[PDB]
Amino acid sequence: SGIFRDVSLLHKPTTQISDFHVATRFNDDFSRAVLEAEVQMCGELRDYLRVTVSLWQGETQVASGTAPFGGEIIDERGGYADRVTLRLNVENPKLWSAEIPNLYRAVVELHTADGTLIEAEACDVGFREVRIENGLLLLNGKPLLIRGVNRHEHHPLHGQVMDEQTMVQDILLMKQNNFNAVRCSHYPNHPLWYTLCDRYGLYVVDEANIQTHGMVPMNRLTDDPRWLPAMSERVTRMVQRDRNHPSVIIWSLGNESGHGANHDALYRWIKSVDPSRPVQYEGGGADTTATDIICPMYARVDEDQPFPAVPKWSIKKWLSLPGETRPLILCEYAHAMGNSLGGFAKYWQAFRQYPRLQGGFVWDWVDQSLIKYDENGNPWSAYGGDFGDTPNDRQFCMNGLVFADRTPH
Amino acid sequence: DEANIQTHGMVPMNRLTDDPRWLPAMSERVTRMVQRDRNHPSVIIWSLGNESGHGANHDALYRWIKSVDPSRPVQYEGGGADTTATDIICPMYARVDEDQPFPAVPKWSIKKWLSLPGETRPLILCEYAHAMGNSLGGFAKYWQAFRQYPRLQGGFVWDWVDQSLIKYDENGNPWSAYGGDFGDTPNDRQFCMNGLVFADRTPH
Ligand code: NA
Ligand code: NA
Ligand code: NA
Ligand code: NA
Repeated sequence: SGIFRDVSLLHKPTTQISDFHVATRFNDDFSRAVLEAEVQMCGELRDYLRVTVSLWQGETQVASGTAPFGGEIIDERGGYADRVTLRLNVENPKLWSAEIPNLYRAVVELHTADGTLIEAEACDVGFREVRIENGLLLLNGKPLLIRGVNRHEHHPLHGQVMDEQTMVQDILLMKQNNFNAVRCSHYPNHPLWYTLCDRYGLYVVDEANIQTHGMVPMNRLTDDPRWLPAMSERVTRMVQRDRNHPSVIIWSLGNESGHGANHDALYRWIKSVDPSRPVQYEGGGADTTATDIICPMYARVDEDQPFPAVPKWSIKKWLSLPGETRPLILCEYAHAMGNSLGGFAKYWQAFRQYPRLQGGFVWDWVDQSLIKYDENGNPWSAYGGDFGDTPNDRQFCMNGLVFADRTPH
Repeated sequence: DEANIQTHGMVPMNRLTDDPRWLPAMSERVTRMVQRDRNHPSVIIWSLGNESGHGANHDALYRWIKSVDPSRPVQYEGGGADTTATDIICPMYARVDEDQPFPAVPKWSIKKWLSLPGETRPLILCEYAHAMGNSLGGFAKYWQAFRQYPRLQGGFVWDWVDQSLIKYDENGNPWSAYGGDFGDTPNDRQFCMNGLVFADRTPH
């Protein structure tokens, strides 16, 4: 507990940019793109107010557009007087991917007609399309093979406080070991994480801070309409924050909270506000109406585990169940606890052979051990139960591919 | 129930079946079969023939049966076992786990075949487990997969009975004869004997 992320002060003008959304649409062979930027304002509307959106490739301006406020008519009562949408044509765009993280810079200027700047906001833009077609997750028209890992925010000394150096160290080690994807298990991350994933090139699953694993049954809160407000906030405010990051390719509704009606509602909310990213969620059997991707945890390659209500089928078998058409990407697989990763090769042989088996996220990146000091003041790695907490679950917090200090297993 | 159409020797295999000038002759082999056997409850599936590639004539005759008799699925293996002329993915000698990616007409692993992008059909092998001589090694592997995968709904072994004929030597004692023993040339050795039983119905 505590104040474990940054505290800051921000000064905005009274007349201000209050929100902006960046979209990139493409023609059939990705040789032409349109950058669409919706900008919202707060404060007093004046006829002399303007928004300029410029796009930059390094130091070279590729496009620019200016418009006064006033959106298109949307219903009987007119449109948004406090909004404007700018559209910029981009020929032969340099496309973003984990392989080549090509980035542009979009600059949003709020100003007056005479050219006096009020304020500016900006973001990194990655020209990429994410879609599921014919049962395959495609990035820029090509089927992904997810070499992923789950990564909690953990430091052996500072706990759940994250820093740039630790983040960069993780990304370098991940990419040096042929990972191209990360799952934010199980919450929105420190804001810098996404910036670094944009720039270094990693596919991100951004996950709402909703886990109710201790509930009996697991969906007791998530099927309760009285908990829909609280859950909606955890999903909506995540999307509102992170929607402009190119590295985020998939939204997740949370983790291990069963499957409730609130999941279906919030699944639809995201599909409505952001059609650019698939939505996934594992709860309630990994293949519910709240997920675009079959995303089981610890389903085996060839071996069925036919649990009541929530079976974990063989991943090869799961794909071809009567009526099933979706891609399968394990949200968690290959539990890396201690001397482990036995049978890891069996997954990858299956991933390569089966088009619709598109990889998964290893559990997990780093051991969640903390440093304690003995009678002599010497450091040692401590797990659950070493701090005096009871009931505890012993060494079950250490399931990482790297030690807490980032030394490889 | 399978139409009397096989053009396996053609190069390519669909040379006749894609030729509209052969549609009349092909149509009669399909239509007159349906007209004869359509009241038999034992017949659950119509087949358009065997090893004749995939031509436009198959598509037309597929549709003819569907219009005339909606009560039975239509299958056909030619042209890669999953063409627009078949309701059932019906390969011959597709293996359980091992892909055989031949150009144009691959024989995928049957488990893999089911979940190819956009694929939804049942898979039943029109021919599998070639029982030529000392054979049927790996038969258990098919049956384990059939039982595990709902949409793997079995197959038809090749085949029932050795196609050997009775010849008599100098003493008048009978012996089982195959291709080449009747002076026939060119012949293909003992490839006519792929049966689970001998010609006299004694089990292998
Ligand atoms: Na794959
Ligand atoms: Na754990
Ligand atoms: Na079956
Ligand atoms: Na034969």
